[PDB]
Amino acid sequence: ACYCRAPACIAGERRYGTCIYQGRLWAFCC
Repeated sequence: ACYCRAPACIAGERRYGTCIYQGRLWAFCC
């Protein structure tokens, strides 16, 4: 499952681009 996270994905997850959330650049993590 994928979630938008800060400041980076939690280890074990892989990043698939970024997500602008509340106007902030976060990581899209699955």
